[PDB]
Amino acid sequence: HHWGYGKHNGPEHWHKDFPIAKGERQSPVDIDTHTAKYDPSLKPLSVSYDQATSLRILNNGHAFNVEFDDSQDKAVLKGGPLDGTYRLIQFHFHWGSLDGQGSEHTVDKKKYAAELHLVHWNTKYGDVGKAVQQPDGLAVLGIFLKVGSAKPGLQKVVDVLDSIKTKGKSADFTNFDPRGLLPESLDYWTYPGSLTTPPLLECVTWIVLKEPISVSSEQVLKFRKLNFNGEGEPEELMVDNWRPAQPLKNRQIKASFK
Ligand SMILES: NS(=O)(=O)c1ccc(C(=O)NCc2cc(F)ccc2F)cc1
Ligand SMILES: [Hg+2]
Ligand SMILES: [Zn+2]
Repeated sequence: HHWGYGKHNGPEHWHKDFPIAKGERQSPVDIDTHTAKYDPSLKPLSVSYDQATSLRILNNGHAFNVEFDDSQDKAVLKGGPLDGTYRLIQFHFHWGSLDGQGSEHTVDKKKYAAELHLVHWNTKYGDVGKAVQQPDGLAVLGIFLKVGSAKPGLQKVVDVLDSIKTKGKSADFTNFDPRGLLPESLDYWTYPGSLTTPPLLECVTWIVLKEPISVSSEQVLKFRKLNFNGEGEPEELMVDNWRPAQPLKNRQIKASFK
């Protein structure tokens, strides 16, 4: 039926309805530190989030998205391996049922407890809908989450979850500052890929930060109390909403640091 992360409609089944699943530039992939090419020409990243306007938070089955007003250049991504301005539209997480799993990308086969995806679209295309038809339409800033000390900036997201427990719920989520979710350093790995959920369109330039952010056990625990199901249906806990790594094929992972 509609895809999911279940035994019967999971990642291994995705190819039946989305043929692109066995494509050439699918994501996520495993980051092998000893094979990534140090590309000195890669420019530094430019993250401008001071005029960011968060609007809503919703549980769409699969995961929960915090949406941003992208009608103007309020929160943008420039620099690095990118050419042109990219507007932040939404961010979401992928997590597991246990701390030792949850991330989509792995570093040398190592899984993190979760992974934050900050989704941006290429402004030259006009709207996100057009962006997804171009090979360089999207830019997703990936940030790993490891369990340790609590991340203050993540607390606002954690407290509102009780109100979007099931599929289809949403709640006003204004004045959220995404800068509170960035680590100290902006060192990154970059490679050409795709969305990690159906439609699995190969329209993404991936930028994975080297430094992970740390969150408390109680913070990620509250993520795990969300539901895949809508109100009134049997309860199915929202966990392990991650796609396993894919073959790199004819692709090069470039590092911005030595
Ligand atoms: N985990 S990830 O960063 O790769 C990712 C980011 C965004 C989306 C998304 O916006 N879905 C909607 C959507 C995307 C399309 F490409 C076409 C239609 C559509 F509704 C999906 C996956
Ligand atoms: Hg595309
Ligand atoms: Zn994602």
